[PDB]
Amino acid sequence: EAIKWDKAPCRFCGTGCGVLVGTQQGRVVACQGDPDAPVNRGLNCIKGYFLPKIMYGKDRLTQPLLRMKNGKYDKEGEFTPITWDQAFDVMEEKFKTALKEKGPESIGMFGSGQWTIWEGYAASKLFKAGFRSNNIDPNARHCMASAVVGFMRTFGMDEPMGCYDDIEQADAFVLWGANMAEMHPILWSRITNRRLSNQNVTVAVLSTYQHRSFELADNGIIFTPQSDLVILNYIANYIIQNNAINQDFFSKHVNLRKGATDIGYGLRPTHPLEKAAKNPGSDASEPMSFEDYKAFVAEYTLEKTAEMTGVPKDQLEQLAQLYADPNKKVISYWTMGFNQHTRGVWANNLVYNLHLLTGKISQPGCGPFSLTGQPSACGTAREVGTFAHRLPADMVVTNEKHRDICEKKWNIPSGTIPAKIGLHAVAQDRALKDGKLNVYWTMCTNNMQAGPNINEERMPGWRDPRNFIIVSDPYPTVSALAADLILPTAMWVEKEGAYGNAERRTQFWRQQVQAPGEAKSDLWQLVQFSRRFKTEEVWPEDLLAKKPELRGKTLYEVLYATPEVSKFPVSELAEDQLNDESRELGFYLQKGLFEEYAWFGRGHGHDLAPFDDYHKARGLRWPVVNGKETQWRYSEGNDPYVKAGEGYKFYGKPDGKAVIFALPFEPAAEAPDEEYDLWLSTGRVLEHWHTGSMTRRVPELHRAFPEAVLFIHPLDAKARDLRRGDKVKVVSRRGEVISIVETRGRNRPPQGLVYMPFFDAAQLVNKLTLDATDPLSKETDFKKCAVKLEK
Ligand SMILES: Nc1nc2c(c(=O)[nH]1)N[C@H]1C(S)=C(S)[C@@H](COP(=O)(O)OP(=O)(O)OC[C@H]3O[C@@H](n4cnc5c(=O)[nH]c(N)nc54)[C@H](O)[C@@H]3O)O[C@H]1N2
Ligand SMILES: Nc1nc2c(c(=O)[nH]1)N[C@H]1C(S)=C(S)[C@@H](COP(=O)(O)OP(=O)(O)OC[C@H]3O[C@@H](n4cnc5c(=O)[nH]c(N)nc54)[C@H](O)[C@@H]3O)O[C@H]1N2
Ligand code: SF4
Ligand SMILES: [Mo+6]
Repeated sequence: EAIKWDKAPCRFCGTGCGVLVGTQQGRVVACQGDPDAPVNRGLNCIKGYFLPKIMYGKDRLTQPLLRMKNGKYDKEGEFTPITWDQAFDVMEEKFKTALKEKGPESIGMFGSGQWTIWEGYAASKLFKAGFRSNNIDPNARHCMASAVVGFMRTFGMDEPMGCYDDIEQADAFVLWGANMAEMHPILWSRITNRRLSNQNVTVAVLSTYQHRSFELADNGIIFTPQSDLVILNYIANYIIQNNAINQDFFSKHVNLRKGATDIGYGLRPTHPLEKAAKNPGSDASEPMSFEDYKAFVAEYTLEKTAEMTGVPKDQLEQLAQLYADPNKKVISYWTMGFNQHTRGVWANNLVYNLHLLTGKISQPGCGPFSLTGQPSACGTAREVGTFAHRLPADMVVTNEKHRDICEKKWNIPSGTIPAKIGLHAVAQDRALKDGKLNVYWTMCTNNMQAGPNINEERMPGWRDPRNFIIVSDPYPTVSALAADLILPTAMWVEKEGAYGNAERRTQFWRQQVQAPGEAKSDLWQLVQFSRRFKTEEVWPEDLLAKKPELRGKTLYEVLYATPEVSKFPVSELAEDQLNDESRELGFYLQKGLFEEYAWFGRGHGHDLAPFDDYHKARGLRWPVVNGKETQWRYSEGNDPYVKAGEGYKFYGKPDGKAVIFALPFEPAAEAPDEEYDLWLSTGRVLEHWHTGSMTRRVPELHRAFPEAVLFIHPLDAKARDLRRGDKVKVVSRRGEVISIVETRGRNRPPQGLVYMPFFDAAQLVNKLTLDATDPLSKETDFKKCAVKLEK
């Protein structure tokens, strides 16, 4: 009857604040900053604050709903309650018919950086090892794919080599389009402490519009969309021009390559920009001489930079001067500005160069730090490998040796994991539209609302009668309402969980409460489904002839209830500890999966701690080796994978050196023209998360920001007969929405640029956006398209 408090990471942004959750009488009634979490040390943003309301939204789903018409499934039918048994019958039949008629390629899953590590792992096994389809792709394809491809190109291993502790040791902070004041508030406040308490510290904030992070900027810069590539190249030039190359670091630790150019925009091949492409979608590169490079960036003159970006010459020099100064510990930060960008991989590589020329990396207070938006985009989506090309621990389906390790460990026949790359996020949109993808299960995502260009591909595809759409969600979203089967899902602290944040910190949480009705977690869903299939129904005969001891076995027995996954008995759980899945299946399912999964990366640079260690700690940052977590990767002393006297080893590349890539500016896919005269950028707002399905179900979050507005410059409204408060129609070549004029909000765009958040389900901004992606990462450029306003 006293409140019970236990740790969990925050359900929201990638900062990964530690939280103490208070339960009483089967409800979460209180939630506070965990004092002893090193991330936030008790601090909290308004979203973390309202965590106890997110589960008690008004219309939680409690029951599977199928579209039905006199007693049977119908695409045009009315959502009607059916049992779990019946929901799996229909799913069983749908998957089994697709496998029969077009095979594994006609079946797909759309997963999430909001999945629990084990949910991600289970899903991958189901799809890759069970059904033999790589058509599993996440959330995170809209988000971190560009930073990930960037890491792989520059370092050969994923994820940052610094940590949040760099904040209170930095001399200078450069945010490359990150609105950290709103999207990483706990980081911001820590930066704010650093800045405000120390006069020799500088803060540069570059953005496409003025926002709340400008408040703390010594060097506040507004540039033109895409022009960051110019600035990035310019600073590199400046460093050379000013003899600021750290020679010693440069000599032992860097290679130079030139990247392939004129790569298109990851649109349908029929599209003008694809036909016009020279090297469409190529990530190819060749070794490059130093003077080749020096000539390359010499094109990027202070004068040209100023023109191409609209930013004052002296401000560009103040900025490049921070990188060049040999005594300035610098942190570089970026988020979707760099990542949701048609040359975002290039962006990523381009910013690394800056750090790599100057030797500013893998040291306390000093490093390039790719921020992550989602709570477990890193720990789940990226580390487990819930992508179409992926296997655990940075491994690729494309590599026969990688396939071998996984097939051997999982104890499935040789050759069962498929070698062909599956369909990425936007490609799944395109395949659905085409009737090529006929069975499609979405989990822990709101893609009808979050994915780009709704009208053109996704809505017609989802609604196509050749297709069967399944969504698992705690709430009836835009996505759920567009589906054919809705599966009611356990959320956050209604299950045992694990999330991995932006600084490689893995954080566990015990189950504290129980889901309403018959809501089950994604882990239950996936694992109970696996029992509906026999090996002979998913694997070809001559795969079975390699291990005939698996004939007549279900994907359940084969992927989840193996002696290995089930080593761990329920007696290991505390007597009064909730764990619906494990208590049902009679073994500690989360740990067995975790311990089989951790195996891949242990001893290969990705080391996860013993399962049970995370249940004690307020998280651990990997590699965790002999009890000891890693704060800085790739530097001697800090990382146990660097030998004595090496100084720096980037052991992700065969030869241990990081790679600088010379890459040009290329223009955004769609810029303003005569008709569509304004830039449109999109993103978030402090008080809302993503599509708002959770935060809008919080009375007071809704009351702080009830509707999406359109942030517009006074004179752009003036010139259009639009006044603050006016109803306004925003129109692109792809669709339209009706919003409200805001000339005096927190975001003040320069003239010519309009900005709009996507949380509001009545104002679907992704009816406007262009599904052009970085052709290398396949990440959609949500930040940049052309638009017009009518009254
Ligand atoms: N309150 C809140 N916080 C969140 C979330 C949320 O929903 N709500 N979601 C989380 C997730 S998953 C994500 S991915 C993040 C996103 O976090 P951010 O990327 O920080 O925020 P957004 O609102 O998505 O991005 C708008 C920013 O894009 C920049 N931008 C636009 N065009 C360009 C360009 O050409 N170049 C560059 N360099 N920058 C550009 C603008 O400067 C602006 O700063 O937020 C995370 N945290
Ligand atoms: N225009 C535009 N579009 C964008 C972006 C942008 O800046 N501009 N940002 C992109 C980025 S960075 C991201 S990360 C994506 C995010 O896009 P999404 O991840 O699709 O959006 P969310 O609202 O996070 O979706 C999470 C869903 O899961 C439900 N849910 C909560 N807990 C659980 C659970 O345990 N299980 C299940 N099954 N469901 C659960 C919530 O109700 C919610 O419907 O959006 C991308 N789309
Ligand atoms: S900063 Fe992020 S992790 Fe911390 S409380 Fe806010 S939303 Fe949650
Ligand atoms: Mo994101």
